[PDB]
Amino acid sequence: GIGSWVLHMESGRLEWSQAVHDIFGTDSATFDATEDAYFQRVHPDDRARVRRELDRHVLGDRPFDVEYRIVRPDGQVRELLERNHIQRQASGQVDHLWGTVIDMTE
Amino acid sequence: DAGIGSWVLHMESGRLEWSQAVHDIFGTDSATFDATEDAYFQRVHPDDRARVRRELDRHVLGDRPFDVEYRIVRPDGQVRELLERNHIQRQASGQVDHLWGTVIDMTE
Amino acid sequence: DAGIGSWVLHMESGRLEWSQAVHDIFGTDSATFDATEDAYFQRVHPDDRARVRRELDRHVLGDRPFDVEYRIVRPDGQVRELLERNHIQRQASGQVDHLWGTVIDMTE
Amino acid sequence: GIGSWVLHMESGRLEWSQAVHDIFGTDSATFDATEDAYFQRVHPDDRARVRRELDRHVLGDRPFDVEYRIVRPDGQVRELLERNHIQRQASGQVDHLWGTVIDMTE
Repeated sequence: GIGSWVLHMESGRLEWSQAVHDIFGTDSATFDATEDAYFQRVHPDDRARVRRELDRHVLGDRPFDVEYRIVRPDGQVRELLERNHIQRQASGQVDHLWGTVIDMTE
Repeated sequence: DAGIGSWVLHMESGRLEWSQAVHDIFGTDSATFDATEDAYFQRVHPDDRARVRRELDRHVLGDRPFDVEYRIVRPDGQVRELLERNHIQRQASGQVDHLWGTVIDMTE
Repeated sequence: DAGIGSWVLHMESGRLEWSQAVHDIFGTDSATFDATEDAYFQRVHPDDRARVRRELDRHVLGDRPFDVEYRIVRPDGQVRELLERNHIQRQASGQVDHLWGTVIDMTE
Repeated sequence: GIGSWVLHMESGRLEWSQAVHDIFGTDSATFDATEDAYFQRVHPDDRARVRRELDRHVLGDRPFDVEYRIVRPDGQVRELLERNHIQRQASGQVDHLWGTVIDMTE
C-alpha cells in the first residue's frame, strides 16, 4: 500500500514502513536503509533529477506573499504587499530573505 | 510616487537594507531609521504584527511539502514508477532535521 | 471546546457546508445561519475582509509557478536535460487560458 | 540561452523563442510548434511523468493558508487559521474549495 518513511538528515539514517520494502522489493529484516542505499534503488536515468528536485525544494527559494498595513509617521495607514524570497546556505539555514514591497493603498 | 521598493534582511547581521523607494512607502528617513527587523515591526499596524510573524515563520520554517516522481528498480529486476510525498521538518535554526512522507507505487 | 472545524464551499451552488464544529467557533446556529460565502464575510472582521478576498483570489486564481525537469531528444539524435519554469494564467472562471515560461538546457 | 515560450490551451498552439528552437534542435522557419509536437521531442522515458506533473500542478490541489479574525455575535473577536484546498474539475474551473478552520485565539 502506501509506505511511510522518515529520513534523518544529520546521519542519513532512514526508516521504512514494511509498505516501503514491498514497494522497493527489499527485505525488512535485513536491508539496512540509508539515503545512499535508497539512491541505488533509484533508476539510474532518474537518480540525478531526483537529487536536483529534492535540493530545489529543500534548499532553494520557496517564494511567498504577505499583506499587511503600515503606519506612516503622520498616522497615515497603508496597505502593502510584500513578496518574500528565501536564501539558504548549504546547511539549510536562512542566510537572508529578500524581496519587494508594494504600496496597495490605491 | 516612488514606485516598487526592494529590501534585504540579513539573518546573521540582522541588518535590513532598504532602497530609498521603501523608505518612501514607509514615510521614513534613510539617514535616521534603525534598519532592523524590530524597527520594521514597530512600523507595522499593531493589529497585524502577530499574524505576519506567524505567516513568515510558517513559510520560512514550516513544513513545505512536495511531490517527486521517479522509477526505482527492484532487486528482482522489475521497474517501478513511484510517487513520493515529502514533508520537511526544520530546527528553529532552519537546518532540516528530518524529511518524511509517503511513497506510492503507481506502476500500472 | 468543540475543536477543529471543517467546511466545503460549493462554487456552482454557492452553498457553504459547515460542521457543527465551525458554527461553534463562529458562535452561530446551524439552523439559522445562511450558509453562504457572503454570510461568512459578514462574520469576518471588517479590517480583514479585503485582504482575505485578495489572498484567496491570489491562490485560487493567481499564477502559481513551478518547475519541471525532463530530457528531450534533438532531431540530431542528441539527448538534453531541460529545466522548465511554468506559469499559469487563468480566466476569471478558473479555466487556464495560457501557460508560459522558460526552458534551460542544463546538459553538461 | 534561456528560451521563452507560451502555450495557448484551447488550441494547443505553441509559441517559441528562437532560444527554444536552439535547445530542442528544431528549425524556426519551418517547425510548427504545438503541444502534441512538443511531446514528441520529450524523451520517451519522460513523456508520461511530465504529463502527470503538469496536471498535478495545474489541475490538482494547491493548498494554502489564510489567517483572519472573526466577530462572534457577542462582540468576541477570534483569530482563526483557515487551511484551504482547491478542487478543480477537468476544465480547470473550481468545483469547490474545502478545508479546516482552527480557532487560534488561545
